[PDB]
Amino acid sequence: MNVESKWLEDFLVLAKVKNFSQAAELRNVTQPAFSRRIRLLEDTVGAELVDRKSKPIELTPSGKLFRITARTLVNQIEAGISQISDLSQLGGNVVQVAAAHSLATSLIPKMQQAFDEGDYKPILSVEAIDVDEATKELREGACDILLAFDDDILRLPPYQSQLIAKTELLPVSACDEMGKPIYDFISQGAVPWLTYSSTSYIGRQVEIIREQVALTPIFSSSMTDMLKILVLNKQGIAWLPAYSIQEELAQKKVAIIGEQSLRLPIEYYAYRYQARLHPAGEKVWSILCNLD
Amino acid sequence: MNVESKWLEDFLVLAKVKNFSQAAELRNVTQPAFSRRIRLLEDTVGAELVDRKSKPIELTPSGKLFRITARTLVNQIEAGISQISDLSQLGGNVVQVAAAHSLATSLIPKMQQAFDEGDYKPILSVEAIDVDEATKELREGACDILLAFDDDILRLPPYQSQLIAKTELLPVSACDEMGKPIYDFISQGAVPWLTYSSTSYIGRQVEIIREQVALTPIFSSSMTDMLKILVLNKQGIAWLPAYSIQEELAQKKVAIIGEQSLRLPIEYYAYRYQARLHPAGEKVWSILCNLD
Amino acid sequence: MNVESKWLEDFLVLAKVKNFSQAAELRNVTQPAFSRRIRLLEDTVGAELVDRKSKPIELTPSGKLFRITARTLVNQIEAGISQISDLSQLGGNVVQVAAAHSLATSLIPKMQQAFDEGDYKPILSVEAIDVDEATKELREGACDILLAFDDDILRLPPYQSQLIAKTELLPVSACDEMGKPIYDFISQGAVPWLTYSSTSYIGRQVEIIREQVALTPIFSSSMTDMLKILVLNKQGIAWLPAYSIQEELAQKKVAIIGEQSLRLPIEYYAYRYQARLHPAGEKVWSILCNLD
Amino acid sequence: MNVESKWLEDFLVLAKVKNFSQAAELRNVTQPAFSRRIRLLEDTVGAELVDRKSKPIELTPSGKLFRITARTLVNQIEAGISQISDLSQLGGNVVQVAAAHSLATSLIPKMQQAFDEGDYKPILSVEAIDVDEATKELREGACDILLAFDDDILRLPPYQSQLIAKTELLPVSACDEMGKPIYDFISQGAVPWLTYSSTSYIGRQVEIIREQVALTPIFSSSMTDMLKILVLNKQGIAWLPAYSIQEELAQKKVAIIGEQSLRLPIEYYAYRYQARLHPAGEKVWSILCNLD
Repeated sequence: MNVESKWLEDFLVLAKVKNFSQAAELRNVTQPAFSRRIRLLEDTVGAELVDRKSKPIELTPSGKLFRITARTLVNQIEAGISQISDLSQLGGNVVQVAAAHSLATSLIPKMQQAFDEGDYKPILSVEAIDVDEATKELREGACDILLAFDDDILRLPPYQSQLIAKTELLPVSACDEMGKPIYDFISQGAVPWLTYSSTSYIGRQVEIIREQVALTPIFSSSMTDMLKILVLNKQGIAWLPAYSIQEELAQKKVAIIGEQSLRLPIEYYAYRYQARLHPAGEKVWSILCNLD
Repeated sequence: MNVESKWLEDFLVLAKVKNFSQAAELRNVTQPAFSRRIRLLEDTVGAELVDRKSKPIELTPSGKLFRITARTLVNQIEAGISQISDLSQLGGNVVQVAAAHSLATSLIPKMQQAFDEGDYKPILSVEAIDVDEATKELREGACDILLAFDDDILRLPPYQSQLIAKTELLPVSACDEMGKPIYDFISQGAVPWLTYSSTSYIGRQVEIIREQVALTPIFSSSMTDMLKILVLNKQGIAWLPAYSIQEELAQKKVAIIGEQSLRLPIEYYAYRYQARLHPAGEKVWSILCNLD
Repeated sequence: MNVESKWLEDFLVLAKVKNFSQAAELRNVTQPAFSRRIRLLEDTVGAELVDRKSKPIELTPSGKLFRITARTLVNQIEAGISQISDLSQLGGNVVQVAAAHSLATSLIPKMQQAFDEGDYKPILSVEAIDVDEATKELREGACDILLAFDDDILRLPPYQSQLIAKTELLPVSACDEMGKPIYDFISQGAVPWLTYSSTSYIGRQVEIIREQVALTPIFSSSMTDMLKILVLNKQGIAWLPAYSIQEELAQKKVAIIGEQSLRLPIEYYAYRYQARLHPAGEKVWSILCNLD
Repeated sequence: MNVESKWLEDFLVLAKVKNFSQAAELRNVTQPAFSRRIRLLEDTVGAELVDRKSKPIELTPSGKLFRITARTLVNQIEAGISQISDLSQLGGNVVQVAAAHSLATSLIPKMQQAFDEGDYKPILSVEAIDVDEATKELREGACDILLAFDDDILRLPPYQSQLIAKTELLPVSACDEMGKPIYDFISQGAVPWLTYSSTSYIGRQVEIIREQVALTPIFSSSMTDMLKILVLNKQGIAWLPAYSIQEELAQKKVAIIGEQSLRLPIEYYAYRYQARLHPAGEKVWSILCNLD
């Protein structure tokens, strides 16, 4: 059998207005066309859904029960289409990537420039990682690949992992026009500190050397680019990933201000759960595994 | 837009068999016609659902989600039509009543013989209450009248309530052939107790006097019919509604034990949400409001 | 470490009333005891949760964040205890059985009388089957065993099934004092029919012989005891399970009113999902598999 | 009652190892002390949690559910304490701000230098908005102020809103070394388009003029930082907020394309729920209300 979706809207409008002419005007169709479409729906369902002898027009019991059916059907259509709107606009080659913000901004330009033309060319859809739900999001298929720091769960089965890179958090401070750091670690007093939350991977790395440094937290944020901006504004010092300050480190805007003992090793991976992605997803995974 | 469940079944069969020819054969249509229906669904939804560039035919990222969407839509359509088959058979005077099992078995035989004759006489369609969902069903129109116990939400607006009756739960036990209660509350020996769920309405009445008597819960069930049967089998005492043990009390099969304080007052109502029902529904409502 | 649950309520009351004396009076403890318990909570958490210099007393930021923690903790405690209230009252030998109403009322007396005394004596907790969610309820562990009619899904893996019995639905009618049926099938006119919904197993069985019988539906209900009551009240005829009318069939209250072709074969099973239940559950399962 | 998480950890370890001696050893307590703690938890909750009559020790029906309950409680306790560690370190003048990433990076450096001195100076703790949960966080007190875009729920009561600014999204593309925009809207050739999620606030602004220009979505991301980076890499055009491309426009790295109609007006606000915050919170609010 078959059911036409516009008939559901027709029946809902008719049940609400209780008038064939008004419901036809609301549905942008002529009155006989609306009547005939209502009768087509009634034949398709197999019962009279509208009492013909009632003025104003009322619904039969079967129509009362089919109101709920039509409402749930329209709502399900609208939801299953809204959830596919963004994926359909990007095409069948869309690859959903959740990522840490800095990892995204650092790696995705190279991945995008590494794409070859063709019918299976990957179209990236990148979203900020949900630090609390990224694992379940990877398990349920809401994203294909996850660019994230070292994680004892994501790196092990049932998930697949590829070590993308291993860099270091550098304690850095702004500089004057002579290239000399504004804040040091040679003083009896502490230094204005732009910290992460300990609830984050980078914060867990920073808290290892927390005892041997004099710090005074004046700003907290897990957004490492926020801390980088506040470092550039001479507000304080911060442990920043090496891949995110290369421009400012080459120039004399920022300087490392610690012993080699304060450089904190970090490493970031690409994680996946599905043993088999669509061809675009597998090409993205291969490009990640081969990012030089 | 206008979606046809034809296309939904087509897409489900295609995602199952991973082959346009096999799916077309299983749908009793020619391969070009099946391809046209699939492309029509794709153009309607605005999404490429299948990847034709691969063998076997896999799904797109949008296709994987829309498969779930379409399966849900098809199941809902089938369920709604199967529901409407039954409700149409009864007629236009059908009144859908969700009722507590005991209240149903006690009251509906009285309501049926109170029905006058004529083509406005109601045809009752009675089903057991979904307690977690009967309020929603009453608001949606899935049932016309609700025969239930005292409820703080259903008694108040936006629902109409009518106190049908105010009776009492009696702690009873079976009797021997001479009429003597086998179990009683004058002993240290813990009495075998047939209890309700302490989350149901009746359990929440026995909970107020439980710390007053000594009982060992040996059996639990929300079905007062079940507890009554087990009482008559000399398995233990139970608080049964007075309206369900009238003949057993009159025939000395069961006996009330304890003091007057152990009799627990309960009230039961008829609830509705629609301000104006069909004539048979209003007839059922008026009979409920004038019942004894 | 350790956290005391009463301290959470103490902190909530204190945050709401902003006064140590009022919060102590609300918590039924003296003022110094409440102050000391608040300080114990503050030491346990590791931060001052209350500003001491504010009048009225206000919370530190850490207290603002710990409000949510304490609220979620109290709510989780209350929910995980309410869900275990009925199971704890029955003891560690409770066996959760979902069942069809007639199957429950017919089988559970025998199962209850078949129990041997001992430390692993089963305590039954029986609830009416959720026709829409009984399968998932059996999968998630909300019930241990399911007494239900023939089901193509529950009878097959991953579920275990044991055919309890095979009986027949009999089309039955009330009788006069001579033992003769009031309604027959020998007439050109139809007979008042007390039907189930086709949405039920018994209704699906009845609809097989629907063509060869003249019927006029005057009442609908899936509760077979409701239809049985209405049969006893000379309202109509109904297909009733043989196990539920044995008393009325032995006496002359009810009579079968059809050819052998109208007797509809049905069979009911015990279903389970867990490969290993607690000892009481396994004893109940064995008694079911050995119910003669 | 009074529950201690000591007992919860005890019960979890016992349900894991299925042995009282091993669980007692893993808890650094003697076996009698561990047994006493387990029985104390059982008496508190009012439920037998373990079956001591079997080897190895299994769980009771109540114990299986209370294991999940206790694991949830322990995880919530640990999370709350770890949260409070960070928030205590900052001080009493910490202001928790959930902000859209672009708004954060644009506004917070301005707010930081606008802070006056004194022991009432705020310490900002800024985190990216959980759009599906920021309203709930603001109502619960998880954050003090919300730097977000125009929202129909947050702008109206029971929340306080202040229009911080009214700017516009500009369709921009990268330039060559001479300052000429590489991509433009005067051609049939579909322009590579770096789009937002059409469910985000900014995507819902580009959706109103999408059917006016011809674009091919080659990349998707809700992070306007990511889209800006990909624009500067000559990958395509994008609608970027004016406040995020000021220097790139001034340095002719990017260029605005299209007509005035393609500039899309957007507004961003600061939201709050509490009527009276701590002095640092009110200072942050007043700075937000007087910002330019």
